[PDB]
Amino acid sequence: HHWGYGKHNGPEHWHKDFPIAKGERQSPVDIDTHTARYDPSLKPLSVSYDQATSLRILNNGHSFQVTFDDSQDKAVLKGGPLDGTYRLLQFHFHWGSLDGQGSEHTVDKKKYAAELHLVHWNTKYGDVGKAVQQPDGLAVLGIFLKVGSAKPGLQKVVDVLDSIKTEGKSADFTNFDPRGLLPESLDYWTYPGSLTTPPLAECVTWIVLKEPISVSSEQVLKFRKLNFNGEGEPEELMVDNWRPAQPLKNRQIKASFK
Ligand SMILES: C[C@]12CC[C@@H]3c4ccc(OS(N)(=O)=O)cc4CC[C@H]3[C@@H]1CCC2=O
Ligand SMILES: [Zn+2]
Repeated sequence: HHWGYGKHNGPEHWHKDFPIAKGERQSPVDIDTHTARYDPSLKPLSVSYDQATSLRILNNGHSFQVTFDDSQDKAVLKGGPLDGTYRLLQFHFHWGSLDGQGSEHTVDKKKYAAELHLVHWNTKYGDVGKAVQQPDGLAVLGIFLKVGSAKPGLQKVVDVLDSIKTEGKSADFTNFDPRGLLPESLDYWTYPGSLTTPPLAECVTWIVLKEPISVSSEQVLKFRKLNFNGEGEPEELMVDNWRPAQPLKNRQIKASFK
């Protein structure tokens, strides 16, 4: 019906409404670290978030997202494999019912407990709707989460999740600094791919950081208290909101690092 992550509407069903689900550059993928080629021509990523303006936090029935003002070049991604400048629109996460699954990308088949996606769009296309119709329209920065020590910079997010438990709910979420979610290293893998939820548009340059961040069990347990459902519907925990790895097909994953 309306798509989701369950047995009857999950990733294996998505191709019926979105036939590009079986396309040539679908995401996520398994990153086979020994086959990825070091590309010495790849530039360091430029992550310029000093002037980021967060606006809202929202439960959309498939994840939660923190939205940013993308009406000016305040929080931008450039360099790396990218041509031009990409504005930060939002970040969100994918996570599991248990710590051994939850990431969308895998690394030598290893699944992480969660994956953070910072979604940016190419300013040459003017708006994100236009950008999703272009093969170089979006750049998504992907960061793996493992469970161990807490991530202090994530705690402001975790603490408001009680206020957006169900689909439709949102809250003010100003002055959040996404730099507190980044690992030390910007070493990355990159490949051409797609959105990982409907409409699965093949518009994304994926930039996946090698270094995970650590979050605590308590932090990830708060993700797992969210609900896919609307407030007055049967409670169905928002867990396992990840798409599995898709066929690599005629693509090469490049590494920024040796
Ligand atoms: C809202 C949206 C549909 C959903 C699109 C989407 C879907 C999944 C998504 O997640 S992921 N995992 O691919 O980063 C990011 C976005 C950003 C652009 C979003 C689109 C911009 C215009 C539009 O109609
Ligand atoms: Zn995502």
